[PDB]
Amino acid sequence: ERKTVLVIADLGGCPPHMFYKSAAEKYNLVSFIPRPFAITASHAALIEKYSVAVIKDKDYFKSLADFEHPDSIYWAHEDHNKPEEEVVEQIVKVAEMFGADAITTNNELFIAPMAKACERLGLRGAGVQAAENARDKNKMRDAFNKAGVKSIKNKRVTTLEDFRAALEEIGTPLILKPTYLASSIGVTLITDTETAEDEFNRVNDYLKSINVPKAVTFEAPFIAEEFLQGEYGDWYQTEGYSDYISIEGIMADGEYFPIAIHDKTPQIGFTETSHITPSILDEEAKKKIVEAAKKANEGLGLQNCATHTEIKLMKNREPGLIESAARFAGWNMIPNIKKVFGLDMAQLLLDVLCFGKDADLPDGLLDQEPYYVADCHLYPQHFKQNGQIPETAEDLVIEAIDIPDGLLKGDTEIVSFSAAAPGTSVDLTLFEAFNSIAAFELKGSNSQDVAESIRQIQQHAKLTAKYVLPV
Ligand SMILES: Nc1ncnc2c1ncn2[C@@H]1O[C@H](COP(=O)(O)OP(=O)(O)O)[C@@H](O)[C@H]1O
Ligand SMILES: C[C@H](N)[P@](=O)(C[C@@H](Cc1ccccc1)C(=O)O)OP(=O)(O)O
Ligand SMILES: [Mg+2]
Ligand SMILES: [Mg+2]
Repeated sequence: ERKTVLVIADLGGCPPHMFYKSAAEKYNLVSFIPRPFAITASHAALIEKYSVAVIKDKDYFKSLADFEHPDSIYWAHEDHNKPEEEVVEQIVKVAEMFGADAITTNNELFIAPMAKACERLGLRGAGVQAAENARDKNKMRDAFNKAGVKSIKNKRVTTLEDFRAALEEIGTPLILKPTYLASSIGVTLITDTETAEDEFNRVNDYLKSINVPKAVTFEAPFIAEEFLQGEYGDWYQTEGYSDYISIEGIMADGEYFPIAIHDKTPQIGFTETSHITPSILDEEAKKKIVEAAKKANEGLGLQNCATHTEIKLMKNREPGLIESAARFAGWNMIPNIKKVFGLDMAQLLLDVLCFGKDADLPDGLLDQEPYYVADCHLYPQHFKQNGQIPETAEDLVIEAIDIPDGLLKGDTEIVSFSAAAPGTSVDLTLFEAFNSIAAFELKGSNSQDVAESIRQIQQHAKLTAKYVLPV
């Protein structure tokens, strides 16, 4: 007989078009929406369809205009001002209110509060400290160093003085990033000491302007850290991928169960472009990645959750840990694992949260892909790179994006292609990762052909649009 799962419904992780239908199959869902403005019209519709109960924070609603849902949201550009403890209390109350058996979220930002609520209720969860470890990058990097994985120098940074010391201890090149966000927001590579101060002041000012719930707490706002150098040629046998991978897994009563590795196409700066399900890497490479992710996620002390772990492919086949999340990967990675292997990770997670290791957990990475699926985005920068939009262009207005015939290698096909709606206005001022202007899916028998098709589409896609220039 059916169990009840509290989902903290917000942006990120497993996309609504899969999560709610997958969850509802065997579970009664209660949906808590702490941030009603973060819910798209289509997300809203899926929430009500598949939920036995829906609870929104009523304090957001002040007039009729508050009840409108946007068509598209990438990052929620509005304030949520409740302290962590108050958010925790809200989760526990909604859970008691409805007799919840489990709590899950797809949202990075509410991971730590969710953990506190779970343990306060005797339910399965990330573990209080482990979730903070998977959310505060200073704490994260520390746990990584103490675990058996590749260690790097790192330091907490709050003030300019902290940054200058960090630049003295650790050298050029160094990674400076906010400790508590996602989506590569604020993540900066400093390569020369002569303009390093200016860059820190720039990113410090920039950070103050990012909308984030007050419930996200942190030891220090920045981490300064060694840059993890990749060696493509030590890992991949063909071109088309990149220096890094993610690996998706599940933690179950403290044990790491790897599911799938994703290959990647080169990012734009630190903005991601494509994910390929599954990885083409050999069995020896995969084993190294799995070992790193096992040590890292167990090193965090994570108890019960989905896992999204990013790894830099370094010299001598050494896995370098970028970051790990106690939640599902974003974009279509989780649905694409289901298309390729037939495994529904959303159902698997809830099964683990309700039954522990009694769930149908795979031992080792899924294998015997019948083919490869690519999740790909296009950005204004692609159209600057290919000469269609000049560098100083302003306020792009997109009519259409079309893919010319003849760009696909081998048997690769376009399964779906979706451009921004005719007439949408894109602010070229925004951080690139916020500005996807098309999404497409590729399928093929041959990974290299898939990746090469991606590069071709990125190069040759035709934009129909208008932009502004100053005289
Ligand atoms: N120490 C590092 N060495 C090399 N690259 C890094 C490092 N930290 C971050 N990056 C790059 O920045 C991207 C985003 O940073 P990340 O640590 O994943 O934070 P988030 O994705 O949560 O913003 C990574 O995918 C990686 O490409
Ligand atoms: C694909 C990326 N690796 P991601 O999964 C992107 C986050 C972004 C996100 C968007 C809105 C709210 C929370 C997270 C997400 O979609 O959940 O994690 P990270 O690598 O950015 O940390
Ligand atoms: Mg993150
Ligand atoms: Mg990341």
